[PDB]
Amino acid sequence: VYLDRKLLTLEDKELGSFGTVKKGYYQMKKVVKTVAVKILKLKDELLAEANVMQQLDNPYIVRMIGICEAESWMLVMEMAELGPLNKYLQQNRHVKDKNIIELVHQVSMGMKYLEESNFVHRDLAARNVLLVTQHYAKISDFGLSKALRADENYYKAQTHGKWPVKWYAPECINYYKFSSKSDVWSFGVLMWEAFSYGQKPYRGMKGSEVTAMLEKGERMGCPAGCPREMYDLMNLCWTYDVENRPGFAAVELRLRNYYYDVVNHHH
Ligand SMILES: CN(C)Cc1cnn(-c2ccnc3[nH]c(-c4cccc5c4ccn5C)nc23)c1
Repeated sequence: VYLDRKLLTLEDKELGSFGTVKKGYYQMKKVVKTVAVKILKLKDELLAEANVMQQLDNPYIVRMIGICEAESWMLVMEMAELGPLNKYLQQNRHVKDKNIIELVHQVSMGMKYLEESNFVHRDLAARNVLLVTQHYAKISDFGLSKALRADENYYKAQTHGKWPVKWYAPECINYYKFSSKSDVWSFGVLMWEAFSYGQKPYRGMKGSEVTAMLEKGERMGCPAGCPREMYDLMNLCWTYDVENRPGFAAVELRLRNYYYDVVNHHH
């Protein structure tokens, strides 16, 4: 869990800027490992994000190496070299439909594991999905994540914090209730972003205008060239009624079966 500052080498060039993300190298027992380091320079929030990540073990979720207490509080993670999925797709508009399906299916597998483990992510967006390879996605950014109480299937927040409203379900907005079904709503927005090659959702609209549009039963249109079955799935993720909205087990199954058909049809 606690790492030696002497064994960490930080590169001066910053990956992101929320906080700062730096590429680094950490000397392990024999080999050196490439890492991405979250720097604080708020201290209890980093420790709680570390607390969440240490409990998670899945191929589709970013692996935490440990924490470092030196100049600043640092969260050291295994490096996903290709970066955020939204920026990747913005810069690589030639990515095939079968490939986007493959990646959003990998996110659903990671979320199906988070659901089973009774953790709510609460920041599922394309900017928080990292690419290991063009064919391998991992979920990151557990800063807002919560381990659900054993007797409840939702987390209740106290007062509006720093929230990404465009990705949030109506029960999150109106009742401050976060469940794995509210993460399914964000997964629908993330899917829309993915088939829109990293375009921002609800472009040019204020959070309040997004709320009002959703309350009238309106939803973002079908992205250019997005498969119909995938757009039907987003709409099912955007079911207003929490009870009728599918869970991640159901969403993953639809993605699995559809992806196996696309792979078949290809060759
Ligand atoms: C808002 N969150 C996305 C911040 C955050 C949290 N974890 N985390 C990373 C964890 C593991 N592997 C990574 N790899 C890259 C990376 C690689 C290449 C380019 C990149 C990035 C990040 C920005 N850019 C432009 N970031 C990470 C980044």
